[PDB]
Amino acid sequence: QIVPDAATCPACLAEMNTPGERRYRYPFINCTHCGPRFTIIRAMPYDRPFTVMAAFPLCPACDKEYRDPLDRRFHAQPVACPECGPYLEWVSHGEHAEQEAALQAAIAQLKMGNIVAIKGIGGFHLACDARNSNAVATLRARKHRPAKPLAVMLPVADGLPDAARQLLTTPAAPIVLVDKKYVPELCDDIAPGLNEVGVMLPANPLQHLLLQELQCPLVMTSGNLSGKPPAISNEQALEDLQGIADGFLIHNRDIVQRMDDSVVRESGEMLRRSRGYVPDALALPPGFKNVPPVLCLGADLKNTFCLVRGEQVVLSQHLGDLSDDGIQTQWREALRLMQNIYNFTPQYVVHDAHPGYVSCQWASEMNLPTQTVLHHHAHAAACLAEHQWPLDGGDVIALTLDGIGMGENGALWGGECLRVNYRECEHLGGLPAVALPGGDLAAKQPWRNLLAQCLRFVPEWQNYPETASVAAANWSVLARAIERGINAPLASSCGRLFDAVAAALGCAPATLSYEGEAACALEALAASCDGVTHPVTMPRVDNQLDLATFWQQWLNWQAPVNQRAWAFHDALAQGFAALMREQATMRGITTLVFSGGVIHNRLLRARLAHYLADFTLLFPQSLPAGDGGLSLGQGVIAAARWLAGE
Ligand SMILES: Nc1ncnc2c1ncn2[C@@H]1O[C@H](COP(=O)(O)O)[C@@H](O)[C@H]1O
Ligand SMILES: [Mg+2]
Ligand SMILES: [Zn+2]
Ligand SMILES: [Zn+2]
Ligand SMILES: [Zn+2]
Repeated sequence: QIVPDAATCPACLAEMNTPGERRYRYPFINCTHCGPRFTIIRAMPYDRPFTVMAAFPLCPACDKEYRDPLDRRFHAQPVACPECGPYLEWVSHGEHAEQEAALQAAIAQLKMGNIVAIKGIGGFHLACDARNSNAVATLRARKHRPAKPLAVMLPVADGLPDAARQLLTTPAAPIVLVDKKYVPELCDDIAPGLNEVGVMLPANPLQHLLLQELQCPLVMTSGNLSGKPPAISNEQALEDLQGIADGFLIHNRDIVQRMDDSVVRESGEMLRRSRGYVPDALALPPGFKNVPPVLCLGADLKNTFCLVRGEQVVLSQHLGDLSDDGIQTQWREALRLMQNIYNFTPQYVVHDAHPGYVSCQWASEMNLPTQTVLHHHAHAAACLAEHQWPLDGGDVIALTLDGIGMGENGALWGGECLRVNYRECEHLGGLPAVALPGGDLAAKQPWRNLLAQCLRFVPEWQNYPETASVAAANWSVLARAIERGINAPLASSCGRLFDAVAAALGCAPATLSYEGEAACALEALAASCDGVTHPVTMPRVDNQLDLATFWQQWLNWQAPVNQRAWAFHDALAQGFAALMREQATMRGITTLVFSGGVIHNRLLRARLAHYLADFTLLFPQSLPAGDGGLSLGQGVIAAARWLAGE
């Protein structure tokens, strides 16, 4: 079996740390229970000849160990030592070093407050002292990343909650999101405006060596140029990262698969499923058997593909935004190795119903019969599947909350109540559809959504303090284009509604630097409120939420900003709850499903569960609520359609 790449084991950590051992401070030590797996396989099977480690024939000393049955290194494919293995290299503006000398140069740079690019398991990282405000601001400036939170590597898990330390110390060694109150050493530029910080432990030997030496928290963010995939070769690192890093700690062991760090919450919730989980297969739900090989292309953002066959499914690693420059290459190498590993040959392809998608283009190039699944249908089905809902389980009411996904008849959805099973998706109601002014700009400039909401629902909106920056502009040009439907399509988007409220509270920059920035900011503000008595509501009118009443109560309910943000979450949860209750109860349905990237909001989840405690509630947990889980939803719907003989 090939298993995920795994965190350095305590045995290897002790060997690396003991003077006189052959692998004393060898940054490439591993054995049978730890080290890189998926990321070092060129083709099958898992044997030195077909890994990256065929380029390093074992010296006589390591040869003895490979043979020995009692040795912890019986058939450790990588193995090797400082005599025959890869070795570290350092490169920096007319400096070069190697081995221990290279390590020590990197350490000194990090101590000086500089930024170093470090070769990891599934790509490169950019690192600096997370306590040093100038270094972090310098890293942000050079990377053009003014706000998106930075991951941080801690030398030990001391002082973190039990749940976080448990998760951090697993062989997967994910980044775990933790209240930043627990980590006061970090500067404010790590996760500015947010309540959580993603922390991680050293999980390869080079990281261990570094942290033992530095004894402090280090930024440890992806070594990518913005709008580009992480570099996996030395050459690409050195080219992409030359204007960002002050030095490079690299090495001559190739990486053959891109494999980002995984991200989970301390709660257990999966956010990004990569290193340490891939390529583990998942069992399909009861009733799903003898399924033909289907390739599911997933979503254009936060992409994963899925391979469905027999009674199992295997997701790819996080591949990111499919319009990034060079991502198709990484996607295709992932699919090549994944097909090799599972001896998998697709007979069918499933992709999203949106004809504008990149993924949809790639499907047409395949020469297999193709089929289409509605975005939000796939979100709901991926949740049902994670909960092992049987093939013949019966209908649920689903709430699918995200930015924008294409719905029935070309509509733009993102705030929908649906009747769902594995074959059918009936649209029942949800948020009203409201223009996206300036098209793609509406996701980058929250105020555009406040304007759209105000022109639809808010009499005399120019008189409220919270619309002041919009009201003072020449907004009528844009209002005229909205009215005429010029690059102003309607979308029933939960994401855009959060953006309109964050624009009204001033809690995000006027123009965002990352997708969902304003929504995260608004959730972070709300989360600082313990709960408040307030009069804001979102009443049901027929099958839609009455936003005119929401806005009038919300704009006129003065309160500390954190209470205003909490009241929005509570009112939204209560309005969708009333909708889903009406719809489920009058259909004899007892189970509700929640999915879509907005369902990553923990406060909304808490409020929905509070209001809907009279139902069985299904929320995502081990796959992401967002687009990273979409390929699995497409897979089970394709499977169910086939199993029904359609
Ligand atoms: N904490 C949050 N609260 C509300 N909305 C969010 C949150 N995080 C992400 N979103 C929205 O959901 C979208 C991602 O959904 P998806 O495309 O399903 O992965 C983002 O672009 C945001 O518009
Ligand atoms: Mg602490
Ligand atoms: Zn080991
Ligand atoms: Zn050796
Ligand atoms: Zn989505």
